[PDB]
Amino acid sequence: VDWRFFGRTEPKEENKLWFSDKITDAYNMPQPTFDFRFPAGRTSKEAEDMMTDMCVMSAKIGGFLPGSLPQFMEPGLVLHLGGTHRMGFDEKEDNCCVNTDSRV
Amino acid sequence: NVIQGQLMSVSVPVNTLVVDTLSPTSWQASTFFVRNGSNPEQDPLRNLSGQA
Amino acid sequence: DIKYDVVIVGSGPIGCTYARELVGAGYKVAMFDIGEIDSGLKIGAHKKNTVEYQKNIDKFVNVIQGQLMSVSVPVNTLVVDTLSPTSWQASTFFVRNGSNPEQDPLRNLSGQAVTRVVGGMSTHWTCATPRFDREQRPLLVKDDADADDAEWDRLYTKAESYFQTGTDQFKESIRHNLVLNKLTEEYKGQRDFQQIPLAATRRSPTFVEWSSANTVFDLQNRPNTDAPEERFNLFPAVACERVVRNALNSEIESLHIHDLISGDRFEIKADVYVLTAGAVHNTQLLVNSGFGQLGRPNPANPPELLPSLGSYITEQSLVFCQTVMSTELIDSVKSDMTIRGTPGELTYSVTYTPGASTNKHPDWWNEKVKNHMMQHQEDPLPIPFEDPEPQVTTLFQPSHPWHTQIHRDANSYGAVQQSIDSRLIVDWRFFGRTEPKEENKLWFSDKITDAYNMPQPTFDFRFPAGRTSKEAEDMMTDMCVMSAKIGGFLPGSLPQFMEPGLVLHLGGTHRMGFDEKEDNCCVNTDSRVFGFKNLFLGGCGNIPTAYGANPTLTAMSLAIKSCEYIKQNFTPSPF
Amino acid sequence: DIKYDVVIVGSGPIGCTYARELVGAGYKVAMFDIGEIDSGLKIGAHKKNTVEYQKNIDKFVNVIQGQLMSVSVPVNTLVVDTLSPTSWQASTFFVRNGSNPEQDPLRNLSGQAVTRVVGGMSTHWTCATPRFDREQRPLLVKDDADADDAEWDRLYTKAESYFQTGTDQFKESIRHNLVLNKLTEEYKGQRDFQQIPLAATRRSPTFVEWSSANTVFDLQNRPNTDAPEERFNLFPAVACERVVRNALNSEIESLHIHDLISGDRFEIKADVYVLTAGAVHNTQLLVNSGFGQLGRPNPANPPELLPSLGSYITEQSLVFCQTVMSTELIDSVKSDMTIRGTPGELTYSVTYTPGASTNKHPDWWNEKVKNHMMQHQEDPLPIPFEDPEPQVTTLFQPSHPWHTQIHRDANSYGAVQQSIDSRLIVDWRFFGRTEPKEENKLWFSDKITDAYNMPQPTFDFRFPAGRTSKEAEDMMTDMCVMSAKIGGFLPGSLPQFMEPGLVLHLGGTHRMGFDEKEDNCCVNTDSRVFGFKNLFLGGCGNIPTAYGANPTLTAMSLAIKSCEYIKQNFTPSPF
Ligand SMILES: *Cc1cc2c(cc1C)nc1c(=O)[nH]c(=O)nc-1n2C[C@H](O)[C@H](O)[C@H](O)COP(=O)(O)OP(=O)(O)OC[C@H]1O[C@@H](n2cnc3c(N)ncnc32)[C@H](O)[C@@H]1O
Ligand SMILES: *Cc1cc2c(cc1C)nc1c(=O)[nH]c(=O)nc-1n2C[C@H](O)[C@H](O)[C@H](O)COP(=O)(O)OP(=O)(O)OC[C@H]1O[C@@H](n2cnc3c(N)ncnc32)[C@H](O)[C@@H]1O
Repeated sequence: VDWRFFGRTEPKEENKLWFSDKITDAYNMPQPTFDFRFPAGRTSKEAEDMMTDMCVMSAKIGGFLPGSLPQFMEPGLVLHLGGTHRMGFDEKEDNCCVNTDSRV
Repeated sequence: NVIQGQLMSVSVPVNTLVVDTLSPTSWQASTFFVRNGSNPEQDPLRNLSGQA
Repeated sequence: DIKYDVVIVGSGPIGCTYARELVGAGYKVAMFDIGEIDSGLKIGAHKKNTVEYQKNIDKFVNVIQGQLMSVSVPVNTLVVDTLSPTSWQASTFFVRNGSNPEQDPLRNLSGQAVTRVVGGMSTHWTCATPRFDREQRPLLVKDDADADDAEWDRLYTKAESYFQTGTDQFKESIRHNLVLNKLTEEYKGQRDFQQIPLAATRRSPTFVEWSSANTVFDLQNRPNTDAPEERFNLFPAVACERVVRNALNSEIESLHIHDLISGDRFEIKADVYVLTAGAVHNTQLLVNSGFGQLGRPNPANPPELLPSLGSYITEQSLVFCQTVMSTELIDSVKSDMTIRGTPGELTYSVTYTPGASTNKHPDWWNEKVKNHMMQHQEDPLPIPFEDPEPQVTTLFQPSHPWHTQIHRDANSYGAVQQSIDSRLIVDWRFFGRTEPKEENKLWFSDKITDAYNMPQPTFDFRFPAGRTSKEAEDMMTDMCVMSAKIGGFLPGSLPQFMEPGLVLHLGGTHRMGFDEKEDNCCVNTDSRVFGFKNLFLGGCGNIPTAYGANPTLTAMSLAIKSCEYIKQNFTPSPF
Repeated sequence: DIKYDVVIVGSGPIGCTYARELVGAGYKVAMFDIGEIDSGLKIGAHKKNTVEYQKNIDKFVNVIQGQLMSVSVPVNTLVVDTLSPTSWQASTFFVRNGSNPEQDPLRNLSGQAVTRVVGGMSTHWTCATPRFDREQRPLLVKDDADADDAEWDRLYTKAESYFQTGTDQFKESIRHNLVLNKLTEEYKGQRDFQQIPLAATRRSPTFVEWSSANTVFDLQNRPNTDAPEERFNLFPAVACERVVRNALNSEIESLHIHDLISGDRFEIKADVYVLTAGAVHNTQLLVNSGFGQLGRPNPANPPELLPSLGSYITEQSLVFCQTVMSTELIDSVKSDMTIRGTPGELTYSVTYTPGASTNKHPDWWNEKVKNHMMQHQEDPLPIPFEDPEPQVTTLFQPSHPWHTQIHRDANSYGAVQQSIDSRLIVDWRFFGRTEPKEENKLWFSDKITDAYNMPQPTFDFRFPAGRTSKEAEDMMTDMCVMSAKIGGFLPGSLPQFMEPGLVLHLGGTHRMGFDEKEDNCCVNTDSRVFGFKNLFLGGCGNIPTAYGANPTLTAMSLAIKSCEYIKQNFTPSPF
């Protein structure tokens, strides 16, 4: 049995996706670059509590499979990235790019 | 395998693994230069390396 | 000579317990070890007591691996199908490379190993010497817990003296504190945390004299200048092969030995015979001497002599991981500091106020941190470089019936784990207790022989399925829950059960009880083999209970008691 | 005392060469080692000379690894990005875990390591002691090859005596034969194959006394019963830190030592000072004493004193693989047998005709094979279980300028390689010669310090690009071609270059020649430091040529010559 637990990440202004003005990708488009760390208070506390919860819960069903021991996966392997062009009601107040009709 | 085959990494930092068992005749790097489509902008320690 | 008062087989810490007590009481003692002197001029000492190991501690893992020889290796069934067509290629999984064809690979203690050197495993051990609580502890007196308690307290106190056990050697460690203080805060006062009791004496802020067999007894031949009235001879590179029983099985009449240098075989006569060859090798020697039953067990023919020998074996479940210290704990180190500027720059400053009461830490700590931070501005951690390692435990209790060690063992890191600063890394080892079950056995082949031409050991073992297994998995969970309080797992050192028997805490192979039949056992509470006037067994093989704490101190305590019996019942020869 | 005739720094086989010669000639000798006594009661002996290692030989790889401490480890730049979010995580690749920030990871000898124990590396070495042919050999006499030849033959013969070198210890090995005899057939008579010259004496069909420092000199303090007129003291756990130069750089005036047990520092006076701390540590001691240049090299400021010190360093390229013996070679073992029936069945028979001339093998061989095949019908190979290992070489020659070893080292097999019967496995190690080049350097940090608070060693090394590199790759090909004659590669042990400096054959760090300036060198042919009356260096650091054979016998031979000079030029103190 496979166990995947997915945590929630606080949005923080410092966590960014930006694009090089000189390096280009395979389609000759500006190269994407990340500047990301999981936030340090709630997000991180929850992430480690979530690991513990997986350990506690999974033990109810059986022991770990050798070779598939509890671990955090490579950041972003989950492919659930959000907030890169985020929605809110007010561009300035809610620090956002699209409104609730997804209109820029 | 089908999944892995269509996940192309977003941002791969410059590689800094030391390969020091090359044969003496083989061309050997003097620096960790930009190779194999890596992104020199990328801090390897502030990445989403798994993003694809 | 060919005649001694006492002969002791094995120069481990248990054999040395016998030598200490009996040599000191005036007996003419010989000790034989199959292994050789190889710890320096202190015979049987800890091999980690060199300046070079303590300056390069992770290299010691290699010394340990080098003297752990697997007990029973099943026939290998890995398929190598990328040989060149010209290379000779097997048609079957035949017996190769010293493997044991008797061994079921699925009912093994594959991790079990033995150490054949003067001082035994005490030349490499971790030196943890906790006492067992009543729940884990063999009864020495029945129907009187107070008398039982009093006897164990006396014996344990003596054994702690012999081993130089202490709980203070790591008290000025930042990391030790950081860990202990965090954990004790988190358990509602219901789990006490203390320093691991360690058989060791600190000589300096960077050197620890770890104890060993040599601490217990120096293994020098006597008479000597320092002990001119004592009589002791150690004979290394001598395989002890068989004790000779009389017809009544009331006495041992000689010990057959094989000198491995000369090749010659002798017989040695003693008044008293003590076997302290280890939990495996005691059993092997006895079975090669007609005790129990040689060959694959067969219920349709139970042994007449010592029927419980090699049955009811216990080995502990062991779980392990490492962690990387949390950001919050690392920031806590430097909580009392005012920090201005950026490291490496002209304006950077780190200060604290001596003797202040808003401060979380005492001055010794804050000075160490301040000085490290100001003198090593290239270094991003507040922990001094030479900070001693953590040595933390919450001992076995009824509500959490496992032993815990939260510490640092000498470790071999993969290159990527050498990526993480060692100051951040903490090792977690939790040790479970195993119910004794008749079906769990150590037996010896009647046809296959080991490297010393002795009957090949074979295990038939599974962890019991109810309590033992339930607890083992609860213990894994407990490690996961507890470790998360200190930091996340270190990649490459994720939570796992270790190979069965890698823990090397095997017990019960020649177990103790009050009554041979009623308690399914081989030795009595004086460690005397039932029926025999003059044969005694020492070691963890004696321990008949399910225990999770490290067993050696307990084995030593039983040996002290056995030595008292010998002192009460055998007269030494005149000097 | 604080005054001796001779002081020797290092108790390796080279320091012991000095002790043997000088103690025997009546000098009052002190020897210091930073490491401690740890081979048993034979001080500085080979650690593989226990019964237990020779019955469990692959475990010895661990003893070796345990006493190889890396010289220079670059800052680690592996990315660990699977830490838990709570764990403290680096923002940079900072200096961790004793790494050397001076070190370019791409111009290193990462495999280089040192051994700090009494007897040095000779407590673990493989004991191969070939002579160098003229092509590899330093000149001791110029313009007279006959006189040069005669001097080397004398010195090598003496050194072979000291080490107990022999070429006969493996002659009754089936595997040794199988290999050697096949290869010699295949090279048109143009490459001779012989046994590797080994510093060892066989004591039985299953025990070999490997030589070491202890063989050369027993390291016991003198006077003693056996040498009542000799004067020798060994002081372990003493770091030698600096020799003190006079103003003229014509004499050494004292040696600063640091007792690592007590912590105390002393100065020792001698008439003669010999440094035999190894190729790395000789250099370190000299640089910490004002020889050469401390810090990162700078051509705009060449050292006045010993400008070639730490330049022109050589280390050998090493290629390795293992093979699995061919089916044809295995069938050849049993070529003289008539075999009828199937193993394990009533009718099965294996016979040969004693003394017959159609037979490929002699009777000793055919009896061994027949008896193995008939007594072990469960076993599918014709090779006896205890057959000694192969020990084959074709020595360096102009047409193939590399040393070769075709043998068995103690090996740690992956579980899948433990799949293959050890009788089938042969190790191949080919060692190339490296041109000395000024740009190839060993230097010492002016700010970073090692574990003994001595200037941190740093390498700036690449294998030269023309001859050295061409030969190294030709040598790889030669191993591939030659090994295929015996069998295919063992999966997991495919042909490869080993980590630079893992071979531990470093030379030229304090090199010998006739003229300091003309020959870019530090010591003369008496191993005397130019300019200094009373300072001598011993070891492989002296060897100034490109060599592929194992260097120690050559270093020993130079030390014998140096000892002759001391005997000719210094009077021992009266006893
Ligand atoms: C290996 C090890 C052990 C260890 C440990 C960590 C490691 C890696 N950490 C421990 C700890 O922290 N606390 C503790 O209580 N135990 C720990 N251990 C295990 C401990 O070392 C052993 O429990 C203890 O050493 C056992 O003592 P004992 O004296 O009973 O046995 P021994 O040390 O194995 O010595 C036995 C000797 O007998 C010899 N021998 C064996 N067979 C023969 C024969 N046939 N004839 C003659 N002599 C024989 C051995 O050579 C040996 O030296
Ligand atoms: C490790 C090894 C080496 C080896 C080999 C295989 C292995 C795994 N196989 C070899 C072989 O088959 N043939 C051969 O010729 N060489 C092989 N070797 C290498 C060989 O062991 C060495 O070349 C030889 O041991 C070098 O001898 P030397 O006497 O010059 O040096 P050493 O053994 O390294 O001993 C040096 C000693 O000096 C001490 N020391 C170091 N620093 C100090 C300071 N500052 N103060 C005081 N003493 C110091 C060391 O502790 C040491 O013991």
